[PDB]
Amino acid sequence: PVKIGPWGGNGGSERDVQPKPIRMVSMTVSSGAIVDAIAFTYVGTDNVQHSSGIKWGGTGGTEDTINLDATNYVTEISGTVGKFGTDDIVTSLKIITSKGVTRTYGSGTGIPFRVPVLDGGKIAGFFGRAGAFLDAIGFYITP
Amino acid sequence: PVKIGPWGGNGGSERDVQPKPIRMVSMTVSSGAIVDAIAFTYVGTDNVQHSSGIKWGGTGGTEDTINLDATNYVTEISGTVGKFGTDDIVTSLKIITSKGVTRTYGSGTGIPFRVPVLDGGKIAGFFGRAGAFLDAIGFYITP
Ligand SMILES: CO[C@H]1O[C@H](CO)[C@@H](O)[C@H](O)[C@@H]1O
Ligand SMILES: CO[C@H]1O[C@H](CO)[C@@H](O)[C@H](O)[C@@H]1O
Ligand SMILES: CO[C@H]1O[C@H](CO)[C@@H](O)[C@H](O)[C@@H]1O
Ligand SMILES: CO[C@H]1O[C@H](CO)[C@@H](O)[C@H](O)[C@@H]1O
Repeated sequence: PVKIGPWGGNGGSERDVQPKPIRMVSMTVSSGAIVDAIAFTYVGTDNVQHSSGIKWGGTGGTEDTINLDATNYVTEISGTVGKFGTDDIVTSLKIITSKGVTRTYGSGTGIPFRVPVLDGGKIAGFFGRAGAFLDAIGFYITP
Repeated sequence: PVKIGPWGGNGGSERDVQPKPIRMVSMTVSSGAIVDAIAFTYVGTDNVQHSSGIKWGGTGGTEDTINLDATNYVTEISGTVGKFGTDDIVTSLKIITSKGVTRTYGSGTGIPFRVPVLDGGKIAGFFGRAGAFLDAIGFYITP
């Protein structure tokens, strides 16, 4: 995959997956006022299915899961980076799939970021930073 | 390549290349107060070298060319989208290469965008919108 990002603040602890993802199977976002945590399931470059492990971020918010397949894949993610308390974090995220559904996580504000993937490309997974919340998010993308 | 973006306003006319780029050979940005135009040279998916054609945007600004090769490639582009007159355009662009040189085009402000490419990935080319100026910029990226 291509690896781009992340978007967000410098706090929390680094997060990534080994091996790198080639296809995302599911993703789970934990959120409330802002984005608390993220987790996902993927097929790696080893052609095996993996978990990203325990979620990246705290125990706050509520979980929501998106299940992906050959015709239902993530084509756009956008969001905002702003304060929640003293830290710059991911204060909102919006996920758009190839079947035209939008999910929105968080209700926060700040500086917008947007990654529209065109021509059949798709988000294959995530990396970033997280502590109590999701400080920063980055993407693995396949054409 | 992966195709992502664009970042900018809805004005000007659509711009793209056929065939799609797999490797960027050079890029030329025209700029003054803001970004006036962009052009580049690339190797296509047809494994031939191509021009992007006449520049995308107006006759304003001054040209600056970056020449790329196997060890000197674009690893990050950032910029801002803001007003110049009545239109939202690309008011600044910053290009960073694998040899650690930064070029900055434009002196404008507005909403920032940033695409850091990690792990040896690189910008392979551009698409977007342009009229008198560079209304919007998007990127082709290879891992
Ligand atoms: C403000 O409190 C709410 O938002 C935070 C941040 O999203 C969550 O951790 C918490 O559980 C609540 O839902
Ligand atoms: C509450 O502090 C923790 O959480 C914030 C937000 O995630 C991080 O910035 C910080 O480094 C800690 O990990
Ligand atoms: C404000 O005028 C300057 O900036 C504009 C926009 O970049 C250019 O077109 C022009 O030639 C000048 O350099
Ligand atoms: C001056 O008007 C032209 O240039 C601006 C800026 O590029 C475009 O938005 C617009 O559509 C026209 O093409």
